[PDB]
Parts: sequence; structure tokens; C-alpha cells
Amino acid sequence: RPGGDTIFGKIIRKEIPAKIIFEDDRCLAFHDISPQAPTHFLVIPKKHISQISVAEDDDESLLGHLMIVGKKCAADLGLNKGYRMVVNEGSDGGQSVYHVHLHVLGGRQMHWPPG
Amino acid sequence: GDTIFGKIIRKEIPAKIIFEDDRCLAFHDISPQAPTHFLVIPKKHISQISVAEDDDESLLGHLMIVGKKCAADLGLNKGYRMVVNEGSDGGQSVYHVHLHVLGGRQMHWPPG
Ligand SMILES: Nc1nc2c(ncn2[C@@H]2O[C@H](COC(=O)NCCc3ccccc3)[C@@H](O)[C@H]2O)c(=O)[nH]1
Repeated sequence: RPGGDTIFGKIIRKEIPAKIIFEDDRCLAFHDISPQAPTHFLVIPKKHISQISVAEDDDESLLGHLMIVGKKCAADLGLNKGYRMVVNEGSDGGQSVYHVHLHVLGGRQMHWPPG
Repeated sequence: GDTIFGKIIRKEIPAKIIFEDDRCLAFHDISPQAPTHFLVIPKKHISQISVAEDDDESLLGHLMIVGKKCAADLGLNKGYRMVVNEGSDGGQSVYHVHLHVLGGRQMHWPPG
């Protein structure tokens, strides 16, 4: 099945519900079920890539598309004071779902360091 | 408006450069928040991710591919975290788009 069978692949295929913000042929933006900020959503490719460390050179445009969609959705959600985008890789990065995803967090002051 | 990152791109002040090509520069952060903490920045002066244009898509993805390749070269085989800050709530420190890459320790949740 296209997108794989991680939770995110299931969400892509509408097999598990999610609160969807934006969708096109390349990606899907939807709210995180365990938000860490007043607004916290995810932007994921529909193509299954397990983690950023194995992304191909030819995935550049797709990965950049995640960030463009991320910043457009943030504007559409009224995050006028800004926001933080996060990609987690592997264990030290805190990755728990092995389908590439961009976190977008806003609606509060984010602190430094970023975890 | 020029920034300190523009001076670093122009080699006017020193930085510990990891990698460079015709469109981006990777270098260690001067105030590292992890045992390995570097930045990947485009040479094009995009002030902040919120003003990036659609035609910048592949350039932004290039920052992430360069970042993941540099992370591997720096031996971050247990993982790492990539961060882009926007605006005051995002804690953006320099108004030149930059991708943070942090590893060498457990990164925690929430990410700030
Ligand atoms: N909408 C939605 N979101 C989901 C779902 N299942 C997971 N997520 C989110 O995916 C994200 C995956 O993030 C990371 O892999 N690492 C973050 C640390 C982290 C690690 C572990 C847990 C929560 C958070 C998390 O924010 C989850 O809350 C779901 O069914 N629906």
C-alpha cells in the first residue's frame, strides 16, 4: 500500500483519522495528537522515506516542499509571532515514527536549546 | 540588511567551515547546544523561512540533504535534530535562513 504501514502511511490513505490542514499530491499537513505547543502540526511526504538520513539526492524538492507547505500552513493558522520547525533523526534525535516528518510548533515562546 | 552570516559567507570573519558548494555553506555554531552543533545556510539571503518563495523549494531541500550528509561525515550515527526557527516565538537569532543540526547527545522533547 502506498505510503507504508506506519501510522503516517495509514493517515495518508485515510485509514486512520487525522485533523488535516492541507493536502496536495506530494505531502499532507495535519495536527499532532500530542501537541507540545498551542499549535503543533506535522508535514509529511506521501512518498514513504523512513528517515532523513536515507533521503535521496533527488528528494531535495520534496523535502523543501515540506518546509514551504509548513510555513504556508503556519501563516494560515495565524502564527504571526513565529514558530519552530523540527526534523528528528533516529534515536538521539527523538524519532519515534519512521516516516519522514516536519514538526511545526508555535503559539508560545519556544526556548533554547531546542531539546 | 546584512547579517553576521553574510560576513561568514563572504569570508570576512572566521568560522569553522564543514562544507561549501555554490549555493550553501555549513559551519559549526559558535554557541553550540550539543557536542555537535552546526548550521547549514543558503548563500542567497532569504531573511526567514516565512518569506521563502516557491522557487526556493529545492534550495531549502538542498540545505537538509547537505545537513544530513555533513551529520554522517561528523559521525552522528545515533541520530540528530534539524531545526529552523522563525520569528520571535521561534527564537530566530539571525535574520538569514539557517538550518540547525544538533547531535552527539540525547535530544529531548519538547524541542524547546
Ligand atoms: N495526528 C497524529 N499524530 C501522531 C499519531 N501518532 C503519533 N503522532 C505524532 O507523531 C510525532 C512523531 O514524532 C517523533 O517521532 N518524535 C517526537 C517525540 C515523540 C515520540 C513519541 C511520541 C510523541 C512524541 C509525535 O509528535 C506524535 O504525537 C497519530 O495517530 N495521529
